[PDB]
Amino acid sequence: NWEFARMIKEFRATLECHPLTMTDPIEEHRICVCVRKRPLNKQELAKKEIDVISIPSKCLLLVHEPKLKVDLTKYLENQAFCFDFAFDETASNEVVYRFTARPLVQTIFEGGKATCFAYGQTGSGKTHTMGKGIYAMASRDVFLLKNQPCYRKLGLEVYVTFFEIYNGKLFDLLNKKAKLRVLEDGKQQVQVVGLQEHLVNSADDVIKMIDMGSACRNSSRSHACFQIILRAKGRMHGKFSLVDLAGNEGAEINKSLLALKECIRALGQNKAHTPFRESKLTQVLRDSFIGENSRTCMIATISPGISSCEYTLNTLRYADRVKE
Ligand SMILES: Nc1ncnc2c1ncn2[C@@H]1O[C@H](COP(=O)(O)OP(=O)(O)O)[C@@H](O)[C@H]1O
Ligand SMILES: [Mg+2]
Repeated sequence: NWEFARMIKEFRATLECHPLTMTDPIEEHRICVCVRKRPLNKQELAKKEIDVISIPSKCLLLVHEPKLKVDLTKYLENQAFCFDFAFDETASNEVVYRFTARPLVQTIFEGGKATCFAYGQTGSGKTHTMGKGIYAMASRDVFLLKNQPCYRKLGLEVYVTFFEIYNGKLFDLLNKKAKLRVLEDGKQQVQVVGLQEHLVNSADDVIKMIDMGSACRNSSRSHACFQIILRAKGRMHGKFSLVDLAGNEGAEINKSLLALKECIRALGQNKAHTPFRESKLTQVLRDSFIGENSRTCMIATISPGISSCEYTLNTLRYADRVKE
């Protein structure tokens, strides 16, 4: 694809770039939508994959889409997408976390609900981002916040869960992949019956849990959900749910992802009710899509190679419609 690479180089040599750094200020969003470009791996560089993604600013991602005219003239359809944050291949997990999940950790101490989702094709970087990862960094900061004088008063304990969702069925990853069941009552309250919450006193305990759990969980065909639950005297104070979604590149997965978008869209419009029932994922998280102090972030992970271009565009089109 020598000519497409040449055109991409000419575009990049003229593009003056000012991407995100950590001295950009943390932003407080109800709905935060971001994109994360991973680097080409050694195998992609070996197969001579072209990088078709540029990030000229904090908010802007460009796709250099290779196109053919009817007369077989090669050109680039350079497509732009605008997000709350765009993270390039130099952004570490710590930098991503700062602008996404980290500002939502306080939310659960104010008695709110927080969610964080990684979304994109298999091989994009969802598990790398969540599972070092955002689960561990959130857990760390939860234990720093609850040792502070303000919140050390409240008598808070920290509990955790870790489950996967495959083909509309929930499996407990901390209790031997037991097939739990999700039930809803007349007041639209949802409970995952048989899901045990595990008490934890340190972030090191949680990392042992995530490692225990990850060993259990193709994991590209399932959702994995790790929850941090704050309880005040056994009474729930706050909850953070963090989800490594199934790869979006079949019919169960697609309806699940579509369901999630609609629930996030409803949260965005501060609606009293959302269409939570349309997948198991959204049913289990129903509580996180409603309320005054409910907040969410989604990280759309992308593979930058020319051969993934159509999957990249699908991911970006979806992420584009998550926040209005
Ligand atoms: N930002 C990144 N920097 C370096 N390597 C990455 C990055 N994102 C993903 N990878 C690596 O690429 C491979 C695929 O990532 P993974 O997290 O398993 O993808 P997914 O969960 O979306 O299928 C892994 O070996 C992973 O560690
Ligand atoms: Mg994965």
